[PDB]
Parts: sequence; structure tokens; C-alpha cells
Amino acid sequence: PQITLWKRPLVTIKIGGQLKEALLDTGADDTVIEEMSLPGRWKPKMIGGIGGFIKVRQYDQIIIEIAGHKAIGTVLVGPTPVNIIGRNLLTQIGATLNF
Amino acid sequence: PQITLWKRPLVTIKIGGQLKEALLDTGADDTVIEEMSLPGRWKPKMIGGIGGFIKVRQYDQIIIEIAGHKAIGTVLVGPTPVNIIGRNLLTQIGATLNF
Ligand SMILES: COC(=O)c1coc(-c2ccc(S(=O)(=O)N(CC(C)C)C[C@@H](O)[C@H](Cc3ccccc3)NC(=O)O[C@H]3CO[C@H]4OCC[C@H]43)cc2)n1
Ligand SMILES: [Cl-]
Ligand SMILES: [Cl-]
Ligand SMILES: [Cl-]
Ligand SMILES: [Cl-]
Ligand code: NA
Ligand code: NA
Repeated sequence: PQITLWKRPLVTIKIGGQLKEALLDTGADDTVIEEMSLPGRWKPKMIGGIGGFIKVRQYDQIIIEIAGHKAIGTVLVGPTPVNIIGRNLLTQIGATLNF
Repeated sequence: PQITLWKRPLVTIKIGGQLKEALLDTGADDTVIEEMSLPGRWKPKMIGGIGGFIKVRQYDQIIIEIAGHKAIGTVLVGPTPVNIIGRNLLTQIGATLNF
């Protein structure tokens, strides 16, 4: 699809068996999802943006379905105010910015 | 251009006659630039990033060139980890996300 930017570029994702709404976010290096359980190993991480840093759990090799497209990669889980699909998974679905 | 996302989508901007680097950020509603001098009056604005809310200075109707494209619009000045070009100006340069 071509998504214009008049509005937030929100899509439906499926992660850990759950449907969520998330932002397609070219400004995020990694994907960050609100608190949820995911299976497997994780390690703590700090990530920072406007307003400072939050602590997250880093899960590797997690499969997401993003607007119907499957991608695998790292997901950071923590108290983000918005679910964010970052570049580490946008690349996998072939997303580009065009102008 | 068609910009892939394997690397950060950094571009050159020109504001106040100065060249700066900024991140094209589809997850930002607003354009936020590090401390600099801009003409005219400003108004207060609170924006909510990943780590919490901050105060910024809102300057309206500012001339800014983005990757060689002319835009005139609102620029927020405040403590951001990197200069970000948000949807308010991404729409002025005709940007879309595509996959
Ligand atoms: C380091 O290894 C990694 O890959 C890794 C490391 O760190 C990260 C990592 C991943 C994401 C973030 S971030 O969410 O903070 N962010 C980074 C940018 C600020 C550089 C992504 C933004 O798109 C963010 C996304 C956002 C959206 C809403 C609420 C909160 C955040 N938007 C945002 O702050 O926009 C503000 C300006 O316009 C307004 O509209 C929206 C809020 C406000 C930071 C670190 N990733
Ligand atoms: Cl990854
Ligand atoms: Cl590619
Ligand atoms: Cl450029
Ligand atoms: Cl604007
Ligand atoms: Na894992
Ligand atoms: Na000033």
C-alpha cells in the first residue's frame, strides 16, 4: 500500500497471539511494544527519546505480522506510550519512504 | 527519492541559513529541533515522547528546506536526542510510506 502521512500511520499487528495497533515509525531504530509477555529469553535494555529513557526487555527472534506481512526480529517490551514498529522490522516488509 | 530503512533516514535540512542533519520520522506528529535561534514569537507546547512530557518552544510559519524540498511550517525547539522531521513537514514535501 501507499500510506500518506496526513494522519498517524497506524496499522494492525499480531504479536504473541495478540492483535495490537502500532505506528510505522521510520524514526525508531527498533520496535517497541507496550507491556506484554513474550516467550523465550530476554535481556534488560535502556532506550531514550524525547522525555528521556525507559527500561525495556529485549526479546530476540520474535515474529510479528505487520498489516498482514510476517517479519522476524527484535522486539523491545516496556512502558512505551505507543506501540512502535521500528526500522528493524520495517526493512523486512520492504517499507520505504518516498517523495 | 525512495529511501530504504536499513540505515537511519538522515537528511540535510536548512533553517535560518544553517545546514543541519535531521531524521525523517513518520512516528513524530511534529518537527522538533535542538536549541537554536528562530525569528518571531513563540508559544508554549508540551509534547509526549517515549520517556515522558517535555516543554518546547513552538515557532510557526518557519521557512525550512528538507532534503532540498521547501517547506514553511511549525518547528518546535527543545531538548530532543536528534533533530526530527515529523509529519507536519513530511506532508509538505509529499512523503509517503510504501510497502
Ligand atoms: C538501540 O537499539 C535500538 O534499535 C533501539 C535503541 O533505542 C531505540 C529507540 C526506539 C524508539 C525511540 S522513540 O520512540 O523515542 N523515537 C525516537 C526519536 C525521538 C529519535 C521514535 C519517534 O518516532 C517517537 C515515537 C513515539 C510516538 C508517540 C509517543 C512516544 C514515542 N516520536 C516522538 O517522540 O514524536 C514526538 C514529536 O511529535 C510528537 O508526536 C508523537 C510524540 C511526539 C527511541 C529509541 N531503538
Ligand atoms: Cl532485529
Ligand atoms: Cl531493500
Ligand atoms: Cl539530504
Ligand atoms: Cl505545520
Ligand atoms: Na528469543
Ligand atoms: Na531565540
